[PDB]
Amino acid sequence: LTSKAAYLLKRNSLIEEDASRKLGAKIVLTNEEKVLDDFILAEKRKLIDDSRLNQTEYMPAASFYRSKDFIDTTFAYKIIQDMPKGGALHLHDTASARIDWIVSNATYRDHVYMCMDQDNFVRLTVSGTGPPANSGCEWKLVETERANSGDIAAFDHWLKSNISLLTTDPLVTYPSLDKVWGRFDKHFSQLRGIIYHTPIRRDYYRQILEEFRSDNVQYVEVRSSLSGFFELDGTVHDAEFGLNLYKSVTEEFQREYPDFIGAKIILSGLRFKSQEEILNEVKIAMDLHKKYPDFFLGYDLVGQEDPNFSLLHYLDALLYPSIQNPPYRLPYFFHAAETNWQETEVDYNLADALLLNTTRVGHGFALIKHPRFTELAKENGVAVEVNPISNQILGLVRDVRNHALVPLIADDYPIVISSDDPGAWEASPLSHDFYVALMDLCGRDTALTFLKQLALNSIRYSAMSDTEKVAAKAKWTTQWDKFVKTSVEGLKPH
Amino acid sequence: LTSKAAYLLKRNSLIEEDASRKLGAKIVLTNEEKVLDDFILAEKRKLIDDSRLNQTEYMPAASFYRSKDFIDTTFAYKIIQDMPKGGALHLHDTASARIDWIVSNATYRDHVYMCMDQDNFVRLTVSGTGPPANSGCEWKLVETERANSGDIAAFDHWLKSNISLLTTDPLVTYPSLDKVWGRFDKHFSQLRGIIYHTPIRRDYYRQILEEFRSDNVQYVEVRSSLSGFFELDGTVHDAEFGLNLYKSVTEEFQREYPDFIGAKIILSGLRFKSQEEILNEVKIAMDLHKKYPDFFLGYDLVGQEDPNFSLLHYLDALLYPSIQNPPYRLPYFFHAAETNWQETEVDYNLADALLLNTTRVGHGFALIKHPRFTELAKENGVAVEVNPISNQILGLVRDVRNHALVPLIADDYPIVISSDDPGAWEASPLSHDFYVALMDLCGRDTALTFLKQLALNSIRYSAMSDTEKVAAKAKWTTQWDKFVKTSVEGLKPH
Ligand SMILES: *[C@@H]1O[C@H](CO)[C@@H](O[C@@H]2O[C@H](CO)[C@@H](O[C@@H]3O[C@H](CO[C@H]4O[C@H](CO)[C@@H](O)[C@H](O)[C@@H]4O)[C@@H](O)[C@H](O)[C@@H]3O)[C@H](O)[C@H]2NC(C)=O)[C@H](O)[C@H]1NC(C)=O
Ligand SMILES: *[C@@H]1O[C@H](CO)[C@@H](O[C@@H]2O[C@H](CO)[C@@H](O[C@@H]3O[C@H](CO[C@H]4O[C@H](CO)[C@@H](O)[C@H](O)[C@@H]4O)[C@@H](O)[C@H](O)[C@@H]3O)[C@H](O)[C@H]2NC(C)=O)[C@H](O)[C@H]1NC(C)=O
Ligand SMILES: O=P(O)(O)OC[C@H]1O[C@@H](n2cnc3c2N=CNC[C@H]3O)C[C@@H]1O
Ligand SMILES: O=P(O)(O)OC[C@H]1O[C@@H](n2cnc3c2N=CNC[C@H]3O)C[C@@H]1O
Ligand SMILES: *[C@@H]1O[C@H](CO)[C@@H](O)[C@H](O)[C@H]1NC(C)=O
Ligand SMILES: *[C@@H]1O[C@H](CO)[C@@H](O)[C@H](O)[C@H]1NC(C)=O
Ligand SMILES: *[C@@H]1O[C@H](CO)[C@@H](O)[C@H](O)[C@H]1NC(C)=O
Ligand SMILES: *[C@@H]1O[C@H](CO)[C@@H](O)[C@H](O)[C@H]1NC(C)=O
Ligand SMILES: *[C@@H]1O[C@H](CO)[C@@H](O)[C@H](O)[C@H]1NC(C)=O
Ligand SMILES: *[C@@H]1O[C@H](CO)[C@@H](O)[C@H](O)[C@H]1NC(C)=O
Ligand SMILES: [Zn+2]
Ligand SMILES: [Zn+2]
Repeated sequence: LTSKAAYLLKRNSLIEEDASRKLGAKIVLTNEEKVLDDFILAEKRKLIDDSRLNQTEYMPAASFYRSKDFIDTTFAYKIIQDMPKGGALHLHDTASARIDWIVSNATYRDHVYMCMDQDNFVRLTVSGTGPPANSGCEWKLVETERANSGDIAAFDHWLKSNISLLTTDPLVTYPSLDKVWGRFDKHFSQLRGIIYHTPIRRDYYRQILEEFRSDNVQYVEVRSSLSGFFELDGTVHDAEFGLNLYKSVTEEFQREYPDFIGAKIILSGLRFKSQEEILNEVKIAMDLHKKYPDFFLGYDLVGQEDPNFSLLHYLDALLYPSIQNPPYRLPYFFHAAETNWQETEVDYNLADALLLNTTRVGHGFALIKHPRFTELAKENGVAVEVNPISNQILGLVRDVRNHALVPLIADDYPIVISSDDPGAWEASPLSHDFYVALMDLCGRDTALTFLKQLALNSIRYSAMSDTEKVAAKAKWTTQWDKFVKTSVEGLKPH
Repeated sequence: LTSKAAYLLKRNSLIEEDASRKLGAKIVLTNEEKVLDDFILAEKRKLIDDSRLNQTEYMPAASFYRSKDFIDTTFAYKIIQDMPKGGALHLHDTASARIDWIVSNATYRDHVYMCMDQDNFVRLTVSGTGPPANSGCEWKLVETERANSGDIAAFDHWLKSNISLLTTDPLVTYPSLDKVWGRFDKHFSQLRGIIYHTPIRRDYYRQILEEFRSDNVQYVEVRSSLSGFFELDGTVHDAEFGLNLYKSVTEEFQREYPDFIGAKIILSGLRFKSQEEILNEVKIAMDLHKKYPDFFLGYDLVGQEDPNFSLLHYLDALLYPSIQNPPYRLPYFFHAAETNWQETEVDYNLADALLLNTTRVGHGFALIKHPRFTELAKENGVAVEVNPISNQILGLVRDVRNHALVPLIADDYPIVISSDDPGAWEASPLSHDFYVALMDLCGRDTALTFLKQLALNSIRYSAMSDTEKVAAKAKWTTQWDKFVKTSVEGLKPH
């Protein structure tokens, strides 16, 4: 043995020790799985080596506006499309389906009005008793404008363009945190008036289920405000009504597609409402969790985190369930530390989130900056929902390889991958975020064990009961074996 | 007590446990030091809270081209200028002094020629025996063109402008890794011909000591190729000549300024040379370390890391000292993992860097992505040299708050702060990098304990002997006490 050879053995041991601690390093692959892993690794290495050695841009790490088409022209992305990714655990209902369906289906119904608002954005609303009661905008019947356009396709494309966040590059058109959050909030107010109409809302939820199933996702946990669904006559429904609407649509979908696992609902409130309102919503969530223990999961506070209220500001509301006699455990799913800041109100939300026994943490972008918080969350088994494309578009990081959670992936932290609002910025339900995770959030030697671990984590860290987890894993295993067999036989020689 | 009061006690305990683990958390401040700490924290909190709550840009995290003037108009920057920061441990000699001195002093000497190359960049060289022998460029004598300008200040300002990296915003003008590294290499090649002329090189090194002393830095460790210094007659000197030139200038400076601590030299070679040449340089470094054991520190490899050779490619050279009989310990100061890549050749340099017993690691941007490497290096006491402004300008991260080493700082990792090439992009010797470290690399509750720990680390992790470290800390303690007492008397009422 040479002194050089002893050095090489020590280097091999050290590199093996470091690489054995990443997410999915304990996954064992079959020979067919290894066929798929080599297929994926080959294209990933081609891209990395071309970018590094030829000193050219690494497209998977660029802005989603610029890389989306490139991603759609790769073989690995088709592989990821076909892969059963398990469950999407972090979704917002009003942005989880295509704008395309809102344009081609919803704005063709009667009593749908459009207008151009003070900021030169299109607003859509439904009014059954004549034009909308807000005359500050000049409301037109959508059918009349579509007819007078002379080109229905051009009209529909302009409508989709005036609603989407991906019509231009957000990193160029809205190049600050404030500007992109302005565009994002404007999107939600553009669709508020039409997407809360009960028939449209029900059909939209069905569209969510269909699109996620067709993208080979079998389970979704959705955040929803759940109340305010309205009728043509002005009747406005409560949170229990929305919950049951979703529940029956879900049960119908399940009977129609036995391969599907299901869907569950988390109630969401807004980070800028009064404490009285948030306490009301917490009591409502208590009643909903009591009465629908198997469909309703818990409560969350959403909206932009930097300029709005902290969790500590709502402590009296969030502590209300626990001060009962006997105490009530209302599960929480807090968004926390979606921020670049350090030792401020926003990232110290993490402290509150762990002390309130949160089931999962959304984003957790500043978690890596808090060693004790990271240890405590790992000890408690608190998984982090990661939405890479979301974090890029909403101004947390430019290069996805700079994502704050990459080190935590490399040290086997419990995480899941999701798309926050895929419909708002035209991403596939889960395939685009999985491709970005594969290309940016792990290294040159990691392809399939990582993705398979993500799929497994989305079941293990779901809010399902243990019986439900066992059944869900069985359904997902059936699909995964089907996918492996089909992809290998389409790729390997006979 | 109350469920709310018990919650608040547990929250306080958890938050202070998290915060007690950061760099400098064990620093005890005197009352005067606390005056300065409150002064700095007040401005820092004003900026952070203004940016967060008024939803405006956080200037300290913007591109250095845009924030430098803003920094120069802050009170905290004056405090940081006056603070004795200890030692600058990571510098490159040809970019450690102002371009202004090259323009106003070096290009006023005889036999200095200028030309415009094919990419419209000015090249400066010295030729004593007639115009330069390269006919690919059309060389003009600098004195005549300066005379024909008619506005000497305008000519000299254009000359500095054609050389600096901060004349335009690098993040805009060279918006990729390849583009900015092309500009950086071009900068060094612009000055190659004039800065290796022996009289100019000696005076330039003297200027380095003067500028770093005036920025209240008492100790510098400089990386240098040390060879190739030439005379007007064509004579080219070896590495020992450069070493002794530097040594005599340093000793003269020390005699003239007893408050100064001193300077030491690390030999640097380029990451794209043959294994044979790098082995020669290792032999030269071995001889220099044997013969000048207190002025010469060791060896390093420099140049852009992504497209050039790995440390493993040079293993035979780098292992040569240890296979001697008896084995020779040649200290190493490797640049390592200055990269966004993961599980590639570039970041696995860290493994080799650690197995070669490196004293410190330059940049180490990918270290956090390797949990075992981070543990091993922390155990071995291997400090990481952090150069925030350099890492922003050379394309590793855009928002300084996303810098990969912020978490390691938050967990008390041994690190030092330096400026890589402060002269190339018009930064102060060390104050600007300290300001950025204060404003971006630590949280809202950290000002002075962090800076004081950085200063102490630059002595603890210097390559000085133990006796030298004791003397250096005494000298620095004198300066620090003077600085504190003077600043407090200038800020507090009588
Ligand atoms: C988050 O989760 C926490 C951990 O589950 C929750 O704290 C738990 O809250 C329950 C219900 O309020 C408490 O259970 C009660 O405990 C006491 C007896 O406990 C101790 O009593 C003495 C004092 O040390 C000691 O002699 C005993 O051996 C016990 O150690 C009784 O009053 C009740 O019968 C009841 O069982 C738990 O004590 C408490 N656990 C912890 C670890 O604090 C917390 O409420 C959750 N927070 C939120 C916001 O949901
Ligand atoms: C980086 O630093 C490392 C630690 O300082 C260096 O490794 C050291 O290398 C030296 C020189 O080759 C070794 O010293 C020799 O050691 C052996 C005896 O060592 C062991 O022998 C048996 C084997 O297990 C065991 O029973 C003994 O107890 C000893 O532990 C003898 O041949 C000589 O007397 C001589 O002292 C060190 O042992 C070795 N240290 C370690 C921890 O491995 C390394 O070479 C440096 N690398 C570079 C590139 O500079
Ligand atoms: O109309 P709704 O109340 O059903 O939803 C609309 C509201 O959702 C919020 N939201 C949706 N995706 C997210 C949200 N907030 C915080 N972090 C990022 C992301 O996770 C904001 C919007 O105003
Ligand atoms: O040898 P010279 O002094 O004539 O040229 C100086 C040479 O140093 C290298 N360098 C200078 N600053 C750095 C360098 N390398 C890599 N990381 C970033 C930074 O730390 C490249 C240059 O060509
Ligand atoms: C770099 O580009 C050339 C084409 O000019 C190609 O042959 C080569 O494979 C590329 N390098 C890598 C590592 O892909
Ligand atoms: C929209 O979809 C529903 C089913 O959800 C369908 O019945 C209806 O015909 C569609 N509407 C339009 C206008 O295409
Ligand atoms: C929306 O449409 C108006 C009118 O056509 C146009 O001027 C404007 O730029 C569009 N806005 C967006 C955000 O696409
Ligand atoms: C926001 O700006 C106003 C000036 O319009 C200033 O008075 C206020 O203090 C700022 N907010 C913060 C938190 O500094
Ligand atoms: C250098 O000067 C020329 C004109 O004198 C100008 O066109 C060129 O852009 C300048 N280059 C830089 C890098 O400043
Ligand atoms: C340049 O500076 C050196 C000392 O650093 C000094 O001796 C010399 O006179 C200066 N040269 C010019 C041309 O000003
Ligand atoms: Zn979300
Ligand atoms: Zn350097």
